[PDB]
Amino acid sequence: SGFRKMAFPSGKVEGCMVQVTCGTTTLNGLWLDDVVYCPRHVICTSEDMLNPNYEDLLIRKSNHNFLVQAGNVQLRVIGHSMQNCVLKLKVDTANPKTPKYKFVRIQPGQTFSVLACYNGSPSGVYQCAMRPNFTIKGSFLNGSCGSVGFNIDYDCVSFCYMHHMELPTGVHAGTDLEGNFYGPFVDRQTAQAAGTDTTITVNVLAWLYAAVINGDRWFLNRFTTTLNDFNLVAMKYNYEPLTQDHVDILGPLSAQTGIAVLDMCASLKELLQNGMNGRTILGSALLEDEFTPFDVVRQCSGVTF
Amino acid sequence: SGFRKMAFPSGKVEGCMVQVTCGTTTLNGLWLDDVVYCPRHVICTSEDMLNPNYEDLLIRKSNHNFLVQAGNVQLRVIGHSMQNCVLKLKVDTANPKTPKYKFVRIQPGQTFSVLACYNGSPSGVYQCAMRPNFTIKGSFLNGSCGSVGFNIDYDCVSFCYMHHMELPTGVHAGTDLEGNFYGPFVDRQTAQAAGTDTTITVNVLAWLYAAVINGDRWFLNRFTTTLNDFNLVAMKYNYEPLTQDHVDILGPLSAQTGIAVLDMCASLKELLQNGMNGRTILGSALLEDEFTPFDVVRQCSGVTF
Ligand SMILES: CCN(Cc1ccoc1)C(=O)Cn1nnc2ccccc21
Ligand SMILES: CCN(Cc1ccoc1)C(=O)Cn1nnc2ccccc21
Repeated sequence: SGFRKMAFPSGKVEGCMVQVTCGTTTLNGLWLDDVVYCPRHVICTSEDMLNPNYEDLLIRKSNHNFLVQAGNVQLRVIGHSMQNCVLKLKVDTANPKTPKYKFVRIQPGQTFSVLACYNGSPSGVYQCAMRPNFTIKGSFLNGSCGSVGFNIDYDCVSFCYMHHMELPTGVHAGTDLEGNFYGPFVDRQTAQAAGTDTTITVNVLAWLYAAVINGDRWFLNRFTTTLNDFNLVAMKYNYEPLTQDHVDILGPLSAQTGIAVLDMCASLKELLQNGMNGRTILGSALLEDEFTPFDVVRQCSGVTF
Repeated sequence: SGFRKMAFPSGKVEGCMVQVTCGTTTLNGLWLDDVVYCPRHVICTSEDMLNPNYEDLLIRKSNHNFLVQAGNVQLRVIGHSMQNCVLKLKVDTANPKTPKYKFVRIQPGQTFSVLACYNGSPSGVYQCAMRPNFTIKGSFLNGSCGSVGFNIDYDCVSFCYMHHMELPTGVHAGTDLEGNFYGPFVDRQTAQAAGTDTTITVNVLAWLYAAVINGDRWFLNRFTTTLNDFNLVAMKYNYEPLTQDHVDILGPLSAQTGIAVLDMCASLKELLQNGMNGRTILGSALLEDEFTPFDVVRQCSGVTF
């Protein structure tokens, strides 16, 4: 028992991290097969960053301008291409450490692990969620660009995120591995509206189930509710609307605990309306929304990779 | 910017995990050089667990009774020895994936990363602290025994924890890698008092510094205090006493922020006496004590391994 904000083991991804240098700029790249993926703003200078013309900047670059280093060994760049906001550098050696992998574009509310890297070397790993407004609340310093987010399913790494930018608000923005930003964001050093964020309701409910499984019981009440009544409350507290698809994905946790989903919604309603009276749930004094129902089932069933 | 509960990258440790089977019992082992380390209770049966006579149980075992498997490959056991509460199985092959490593016995209040494993396969990684009462608040299911805790300093893994037991209270207990339990605990399936726990004061202060560095400012006040006055408050709220050694290790964070340690103590005093009035600090509505001052400096300075 016990419940922790658990990340995926990072070894499969550590073996794919490289350093990419273009001019004075160094950031991280992802080496899979014979391609290295990195943010295209590696080709910018400080004069460039308010509104870089990436096409013009890249035209001035040749294969030999991209310095790619994996630990101590230098990789030979034999082609380069810009896809959306990422650069793809073809190298003459396939990464011997390439795992089975997929590129996926995740949905808001889904979670993933981030391997924070600097100069191609991993620094740490942590779990987070893609916010409903397509930002992430990460821990990134300058030089972390090109760090990636991922999930693992048995032997397959699904890469879903590459880090590009810290907004002036201190939240983080990035792309899928085809270089498409999540959210409205562009790779320019400008103020950029993220728009209203909300709490991921289905994840809060999953975490309340995790709490019950692990012995925090005190918030269970004598009440039930309806999906309409609950969603009127959700709207008032800037929670995402709950759908039947969400109720369905919570089914396994309902079955394990014997607590119907709408009964758990009624417990959440009371917590929203009354707060926690200085109590805690799973070591938290707020309602946690960074565990999906599938995260709770894995951590509670001990799935390995 | 941003601040996360970050674990060390786990790849170096993943390559050391094996499965150890003795009879019907399977748990995890740690393969370093030509020795596999695992909890000695792998040799118990359910009849045994209220008070196992480990010496008598081990005398009935031979090298060929210990089944050790690294992924798909079987290891050949050529010796066995019990050291305190761990078994050391000498194997005929050195682990080709052995990192540079040390065994360390950590102090209460220090933090480390746990690689939770089942059947020798890693499941997830998370950061935690050794409580002042020598328990840990982990996430462990049956079969996780033998999972290890560790820190990394450049290329060297310092192993500090091996998981043995879940107490009836749902908290966790284990040993250093010489098999000595942290705390008063014994490897028997019994109720065992953990004794009074306390909050790790120097870590809470480090985290308040991390908050200031990252822009949470609201709890800073016009006040200061003394070490005596503060420690009278610490005692009332079951916080560890603060010493000058703690003030000294907080020096770098004081210097970075310009906030004297005793001024930050006065902010913490007011939070303890008044609560947070429904506010949050770094995404938390409680005072977080699982970051050491050295954790905060790394995460804020971007150290890699
Ligand atoms: C310098 C590049 N830009 C802006 C940019 C320019 C073009 O496209 C995006 C970043 O925001 C890089 N970045 N990413 N995470 C960070 C965390 C702390 C400090 C900087 C950080
Ligand atoms: C079965 C062995 N014992 C008791 C024991 C017997 C001898 O020495 C210790 C454990 O508590 C194993 N254990 N460790 N973490 C757990 C988490 C959930 C369930 C069981 C768990």
